[PDB]
Amino acid sequence: AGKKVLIVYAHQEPKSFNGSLKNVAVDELSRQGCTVTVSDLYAMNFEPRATDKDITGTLSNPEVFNYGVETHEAYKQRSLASDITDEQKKVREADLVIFQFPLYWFSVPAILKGWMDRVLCQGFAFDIPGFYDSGLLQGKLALLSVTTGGTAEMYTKTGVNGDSRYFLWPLQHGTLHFCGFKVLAPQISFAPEIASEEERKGMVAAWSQRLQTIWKEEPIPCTAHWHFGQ
Amino acid sequence: AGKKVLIVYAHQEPKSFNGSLKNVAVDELSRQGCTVTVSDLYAMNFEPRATDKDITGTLSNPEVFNYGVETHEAYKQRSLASDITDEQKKVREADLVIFQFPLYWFSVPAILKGWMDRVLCQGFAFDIPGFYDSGLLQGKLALLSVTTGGTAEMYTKTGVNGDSRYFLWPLQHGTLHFCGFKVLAPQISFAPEIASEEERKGMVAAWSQRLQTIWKEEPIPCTAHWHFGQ
Ligand SMILES: Cc1cc2nc3c(=O)[nH]c(=O)nc-3n(C[C@H](O)[C@H](O)[C@H](O)COP(=O)(O)OP(=O)(O)OC[C@H]3O[C@@H](n4cnc5c(N)ncnc54)[C@H](O)[C@@H]3O)c2cc1C
Ligand SMILES: Cc1cc2nc3c(=O)[nH]c(=O)nc-3n(C[C@H](O)[C@H](O)[C@H](O)COP(=O)(O)OP(=O)(O)OC[C@H]3O[C@@H](n4cnc5c(N)ncnc54)[C@H](O)[C@@H]3O)c2cc1C
Ligand SMILES: COc1ccc2[nH]cc(CCNC(C)=O)c2c1
Ligand SMILES: COc1ccc2[nH]cc(CCNC(C)=O)c2c1
Ligand SMILES: [Zn+2]
Ligand SMILES: [Zn+2]
Repeated sequence: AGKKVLIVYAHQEPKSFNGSLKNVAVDELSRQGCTVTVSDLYAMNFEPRATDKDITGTLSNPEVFNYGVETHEAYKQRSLASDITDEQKKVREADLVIFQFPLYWFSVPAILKGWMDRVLCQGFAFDIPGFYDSGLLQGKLALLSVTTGGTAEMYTKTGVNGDSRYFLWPLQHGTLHFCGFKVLAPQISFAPEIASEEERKGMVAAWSQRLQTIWKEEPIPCTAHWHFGQ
Repeated sequence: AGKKVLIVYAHQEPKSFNGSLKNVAVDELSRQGCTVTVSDLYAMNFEPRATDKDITGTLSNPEVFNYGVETHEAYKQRSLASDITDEQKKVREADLVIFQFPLYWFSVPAILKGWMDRVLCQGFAFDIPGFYDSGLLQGKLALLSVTTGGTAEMYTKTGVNGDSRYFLWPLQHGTLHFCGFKVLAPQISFAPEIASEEERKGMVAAWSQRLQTIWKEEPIPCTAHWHFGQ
């Protein structure tokens, strides 16, 4: 309690394992007295494309469109599309942002990549200068709760997919830490489609249990060493 | 006889540096006598979201929607949406697929992430046991031509962003190699926005020149060692 959480959720099916992980997070954080908001991207038909429709005012350079430049100015002028502004309000108010999603091509599903691309604009999430430890979302926590098709064994240094931490780099470091977030350790629920009932129920309960003490956790040192080793 | 190339292009502005790199690739490959096709994703208003609209007719399990299962079965039953099958035909016929895009959050812009999520479905691009070296698109070459906002120095092992090979992992290994592609060395045009006209025309010319001998290149060894090792 005394804390606000935003869950950005990317799964098409409410009855899915991802849906269960999202719901147990809402249930537990709600039980604790926290304020909780969920952005259910597919239900919202969230727009993933970075286009000129994201700026409603006079463009700074109408001859040659540069998304980064135009959205940075639009942010400062308050002429960004309202769907972006609505997400920014949720992020600005949140103390913790949890991303719940199935891994798609070692990354986030495109609808969620679009949320990253359009919501975390210059001026709001970072500035130049004003990134990594000086990012604009400093003071906030972020956590990736991911599900995979591959087993934990396949996601090891000697497994076919390499260690799971490798694919986390662009997301935890390149995006979240870049914007100033401190990153909590990822929650990775491996191969639920293959797992049995005991195992699946076990994974949901492990997440619920972890959430009970989430406010006591320290963030990870989001560095190349943590991700790649040596 | 001859070679066929598909360029999957993701930039909103034809006058952009990315647009110029795409245009010189078309110009040079065409000059060589190659068959060239371009999927200009923003112009096509390409759908990035993975949804149940990607399957036509009736679902294999209309009670609990599973995107991966449904698209695998739709591929086998020739029931995928036409935008997806149109892209699959271009890929099936291509000997080389060049992805041209600006780096967005250490990855591809969401519209291109959506093309990978929706076009590279099970049965078409990979299956059990067709993945990595036995991926279904084996025999085809793939190449990432990326532009960045960050300078080359920032993308060094000890630079703030880490080595560029770190972010290439999910794309080169987790996506392209996984589907069986032999991956040519990436073309990285660092910070064209900061560079001078000469450094610019230079980066373009370097890409045009590389394309002159693209068919003589050998694929990189797509391994954890290549991306992280020393
Ligand atoms: C485009 C695409 C790209 C992909 N790329 C990758 C990749 O790069 N790497 C990778 O490893 N995988 C990849 N995958 C696989 C994907 O990550 C998995 O399919 C996904 O993570 C599984 O999560 P889910 O919620 O969809 O599972 P579900 O299909 O929902 O399976 C979970 C099972 O648990 C049951 N369940 C639900 N809730 C509960 C509950 N409360 N208690 C007990 N059981 C419950 C369900 O009914 C179901 O049978 C990809 C998939 C697609 C479609
Ligand atoms: C959502 C988002 C997220 C991002 N995340 C990242 C990230 O993770 N890491 C990162 O490093 N960067 C990131 N960026 C920055 C992005 O990668 C760069 O802005 C992009 O790569 C620059 O390419 P461009 O084609 O848009 O450049 P342009 O701005 O189009 O640059 C071309 C410039 O060169 C001039 N020019 C002169 N000669 C030529 C010629 N020969 N051909 C063409 N133009 C010429 C043009 O007139 C123009 O001014 C992000 C940007 C956005 C919007
Ligand atoms: C259903 O669609 C997809 C699409 C792209 C994918 N990449 C990887 C996997 C799962 C692979 N796990 C195992 C070992 O079975 C995958 C599934
Ligand atoms: C790493 O993440 C991002 C995200 C959005 C961005 N927009 C622009 C840049 C690059 C700016 N580089 C310099 C040299 O200052 C950028 C980087
Ligand atoms: Zn970091
Ligand atoms: Zn590889």
